[PDB]
Amino acid sequence: VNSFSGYLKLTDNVYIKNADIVEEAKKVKPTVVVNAANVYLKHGGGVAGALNKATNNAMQVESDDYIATNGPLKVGGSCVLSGHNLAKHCLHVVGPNVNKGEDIQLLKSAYENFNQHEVLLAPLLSAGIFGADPIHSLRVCVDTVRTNVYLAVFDKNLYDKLVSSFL
Ligand SMILES: Cc1oc(CNc2ncnc3[nH]c4ccccc4c23)cc1C(=O)O
Repeated sequence: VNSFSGYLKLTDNVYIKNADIVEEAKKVKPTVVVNAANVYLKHGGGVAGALNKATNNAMQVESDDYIATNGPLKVGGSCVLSGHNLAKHCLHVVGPNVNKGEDIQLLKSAYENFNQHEVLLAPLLSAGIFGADPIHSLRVCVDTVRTNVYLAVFDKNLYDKLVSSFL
């Protein structure tokens, strides 16, 4: 039993809710919240900008030190950093950004990072400002992630479409 509430069960291991991931993290304080990161960990907008704003920019400060030491992530890759006031840990995962021309096949590799964590609160990778089709992202999630994932979808309209079209 875990503390996630109000989710619709899609499969054995994937759950979904219309929610603001920032508010959801603040309430649940999950072990892992996933950030929709870019390779530079520049958390300017979308999910990343909202998560970082909720940490009062501490996420960005920590991220800048990470990049200065380690260099950029790979598209499809990830790193574990602090969850600050939102979670124990933040798993920064880089999905392909269609608005940069990145290969959508890398979306499966991005979701594979979730399998290193037993339970996660996460957004749909490559959705929103990353330009992928969220219905496709949900399908890849279900077909790739084997650990327990609680998906927060900010937009109510999109949430209803994702549920209604789910196979
Ligand atoms: C996970 C997510 O993606 C988005 C923005 N992209 C889209 N939004 C609604 N319909 C959409 N059709 C599409 C067809 C092709 C590409 C993108 C969209 C798309 C907002 C959210 C959210 O979490 O609220």
